[PDB]
Amino acid sequence: YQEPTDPKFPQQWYLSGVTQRDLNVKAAWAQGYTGHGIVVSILDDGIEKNHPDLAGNYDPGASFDVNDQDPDPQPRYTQMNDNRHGTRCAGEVAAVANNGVCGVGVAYNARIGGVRMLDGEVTDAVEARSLGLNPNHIHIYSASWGPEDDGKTVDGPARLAEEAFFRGVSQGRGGLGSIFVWASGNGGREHDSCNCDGYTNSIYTLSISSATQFGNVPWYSEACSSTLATTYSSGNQNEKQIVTTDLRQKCTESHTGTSASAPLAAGIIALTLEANKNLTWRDMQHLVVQTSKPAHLNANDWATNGVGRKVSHSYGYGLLDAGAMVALAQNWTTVAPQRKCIIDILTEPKDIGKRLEVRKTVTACLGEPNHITRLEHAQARLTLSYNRRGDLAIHLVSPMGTRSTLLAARPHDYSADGFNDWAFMTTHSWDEDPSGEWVLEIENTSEANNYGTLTKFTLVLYGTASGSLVPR
Ligand SMILES: C/C(=N\NC(N)=[NH2+])c1cc(N)cc(/C(C)=N/NC(N)=[NH2+])c1
Ligand SMILES: *[C@@H]1O[C@H](CO)[C@@H](O)[C@H](O)[C@H]1NC(C)=O
Ligand SMILES: [Ca+2]
Ligand SMILES: [Ca+2]
Ligand SMILES: [Ca+2]
Ligand SMILES: [Cl-]
Ligand code: NA
Ligand code: NA
Ligand code: NA
Ligand code: NA
Repeated sequence: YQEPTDPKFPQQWYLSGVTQRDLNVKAAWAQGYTGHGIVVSILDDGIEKNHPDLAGNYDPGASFDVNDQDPDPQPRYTQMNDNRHGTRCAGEVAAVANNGVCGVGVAYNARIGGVRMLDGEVTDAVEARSLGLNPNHIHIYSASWGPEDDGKTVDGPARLAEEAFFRGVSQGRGGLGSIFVWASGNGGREHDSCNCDGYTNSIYTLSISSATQFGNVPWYSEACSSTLATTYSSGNQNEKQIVTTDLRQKCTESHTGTSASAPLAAGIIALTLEANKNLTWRDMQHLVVQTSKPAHLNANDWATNGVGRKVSHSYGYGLLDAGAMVALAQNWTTVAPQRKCIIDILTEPKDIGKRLEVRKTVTACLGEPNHITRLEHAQARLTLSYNRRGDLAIHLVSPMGTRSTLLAARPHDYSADGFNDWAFMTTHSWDEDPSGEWVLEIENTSEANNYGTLTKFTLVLYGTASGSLVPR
């Protein structure tokens, strides 16, 4: 194997780096994995299918125009070049290699399509028809859209889009499950907290945050417990950015934000799926948990969980490591079927006031077919009233002592509407035994005399009862 000769490949520091601050993609390429046979689709504003660095890998079967209801996802050209984003994301995954044009994709022999679905009124039906496009042909979907990143919205998929997620992971990809790769948000400046985004907060999406070139948390990042891992993206003006295909058959060195991180992850997942085409949607999340790397990512909240893995709310389990992903995939044993243990916690409503703590010792469905000794995702599904939602901070502590932030204070969230069975999700107790005492903390972070009531707390545990590794 010879590394790409493309003119901008040297500028793709997050791939071609020689200084341990990269995604370790060359190591996967050298193992023989480049994305051959894998199909990725970018759900965004369209794809310039005739781009000189995309045409060779373009797949009409991975593509559709939901906004105009036709097969052709070509972007709408405007003098502001508004509809360039999907083309930029597509090139991150699968720009052609060794062709004298721009740089390369992470999975530069994968097939790449795009769904034109953001350039219009984005309804529940539009989202559902995009997520559910050709699910026995497309393996991996990449998306970075969702509710406004204003730091005051709580919203997620409505009914059709949620049904698309459950159909995708259940029957998609021959029953192995569609892999939905998602950006965790861009609301950092607004102090947004990304479990309030039901798309990234879903267990069915493999959620990705960003790190800057120097290993820091970028200005736009949102912290939350639902994030799984990290890829490099943009930062300050001394830090390099993402280099990829641009609208009008050009090449950009200034692709930015968490929306540039999700496509890089989708490309790494494509290499991993080439290494083992039988991986399920849950297998893929397990591989990410086991192989991602905290080293040299700076955050003040790195904490060791119950099985010895370091986790951060900014970074999840750390930076994706493509070489490690493809190596571990090859002989991976399929995880056992997913169990779900439902524990209704409260016997009476609880006044929140200044601070509320709810402690409950659980057996995690001991003696039942849904007995879980090996956690994957956990949710605290909360229904509560409060007079100013953004003054609340919410934490959940597992029996092993792992403190997951379910909600950080959001200064712009003045809503009086509370949470209506909102399923705050954490990945930070993955592989822990969930038997024992769980603790829910709700606190008023302001000096104001705020008031409200917690009326429902359902602890929902997902996972299995076999196959644990020795703790890290
Ligand atoms: C709000 C949002 N993401 N929010 C989130 N991820 N929580 C987002 C992200 C990106 N990349 C595009 C659009 C567009 C062009 N939306 N265009 C439309 N709705 N017509 C919205
Ligand atoms: C895929 O995994 C399932 C479950 O372990 C197994 O039954 C099946 O034989 C595997 N298929 C291939 C082609 O490896
Ligand atoms: Ca069209
Ligand atoms: Ca190229
Ligand atoms: Ca957000
Ligand atoms: Cl479920
Ligand atoms: Na909506
Ligand atoms: Na919605
Ligand atoms: Na997710
Ligand atoms: Na710990």
